[PDB]
Amino acid sequence: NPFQFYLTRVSGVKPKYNSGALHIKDILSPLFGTLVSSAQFNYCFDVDWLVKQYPPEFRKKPILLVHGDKREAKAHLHAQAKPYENISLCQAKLDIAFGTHHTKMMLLLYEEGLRVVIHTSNLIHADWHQKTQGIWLSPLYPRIADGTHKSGESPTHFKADLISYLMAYNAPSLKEWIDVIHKHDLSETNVYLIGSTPGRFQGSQKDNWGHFRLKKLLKDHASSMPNAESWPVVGQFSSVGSLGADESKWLCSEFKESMLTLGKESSSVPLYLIYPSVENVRTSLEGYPAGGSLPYSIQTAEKQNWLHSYFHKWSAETSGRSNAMPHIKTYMRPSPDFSKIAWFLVTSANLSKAAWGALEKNGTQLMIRSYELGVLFLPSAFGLDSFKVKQKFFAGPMATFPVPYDLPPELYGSKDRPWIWNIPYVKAPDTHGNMWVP
Ligand SMILES: O=C(O)CCC(=O)Nc1ccc(C(=O)O)c(C(=O)O)c1
Repeated sequence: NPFQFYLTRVSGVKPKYNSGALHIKDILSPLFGTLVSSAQFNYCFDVDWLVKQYPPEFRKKPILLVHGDKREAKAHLHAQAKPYENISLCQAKLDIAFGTHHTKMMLLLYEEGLRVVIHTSNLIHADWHQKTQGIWLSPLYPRIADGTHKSGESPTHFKADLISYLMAYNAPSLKEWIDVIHKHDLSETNVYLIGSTPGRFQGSQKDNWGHFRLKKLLKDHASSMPNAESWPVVGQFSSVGSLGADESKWLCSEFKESMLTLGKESSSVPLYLIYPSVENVRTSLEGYPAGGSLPYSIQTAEKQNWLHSYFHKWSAETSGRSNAMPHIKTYMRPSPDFSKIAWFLVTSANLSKAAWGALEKNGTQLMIRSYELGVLFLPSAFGLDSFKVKQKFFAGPMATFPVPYDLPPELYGSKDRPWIWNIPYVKAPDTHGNMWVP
């Protein structure tokens, strides 16, 4: 397959549903390269656990943890890492209120080259145990010979775009990794980088990040088709922000407008949002504790009950993962019969203005609060007009894209409710025999 899109291993499904999945130990294994140094970008870390996932022979190689923690949380992370003299830390600046360092990425420097891993899992045991998570694995990028002058750039501009993303941190530890990336050949990369960084972006910089970055890529590298108005938009996420008092405030006015862009020319497009119901969580492998990683608060939800009519259940029979609650985030553009897709995005970005950006200053400025990162699969980058949807995620022409959940998505039933993590559920027990009392 050309796509190199994987799911994490799930404990408790039959082996056929983990053949072709990846655990963090597989990613860090010497089979993937001889590790010299690594950078772990993430939100939450269990440092003792993390070091144990590296092969024993690699556990004292330098590790950089890139995080967004402040004050006591920052102190707690430093205390976690202090026993390991080989671990350095980089605090990503979050100068806009209510922002988060959400990006999940590994930079893996080998004797043999460099690998980039963009994924959706926190570096804690529970995120790799029984959840649905996504991974994109870059090729092994060879080093450019010293004295040779070449760009090492791909047709998707991934090298420059990744360096640009790292430059936004303004961090000395990441300038070192920028210099590493400069020295490597990333020309084989067939995905486009879509990042979010904190800031207020106008003019030439508006298209660099967030949903304007997506819009720019879809304008430049996808083509509209007849009946494009009938191709739905699907969004799938583990958290929802405050989107406003009705759909016209942000969801259907600027977010959906960017998502439905195709081609360069100048809406009743259906919008499907996939988010676990209470019943999805209750009957999941983890039970109600899976809801600890679905942090939709009642304070937010009661302000936007209009949103929940867009919500569809989590269902993933295609990958054996209906009971493995999603922490992956994906966005895609299927055909009206869900047999093809015009593009697919896997990302850290949830359904929030903080992640995707919101227009300010009379539409002239895009304000983003958080760091996010994902990769976009466009048919044009693979010599194709569209992707056929793979019928079984783990089954056997490799030019079909492995969508990890079922299509068409299924609307909530009248008795279903979105999972809301900070109210109790005491009507029916979960798969471990327990109720949920926050
Ligand atoms: O901020 C909001 O809009 C509501 C609270 C929230 O969403 N918190 C949160 C924090 C970290 C992660 C992560 O895993 O990095 C995630 C996630 O991705 O589920 C969610």
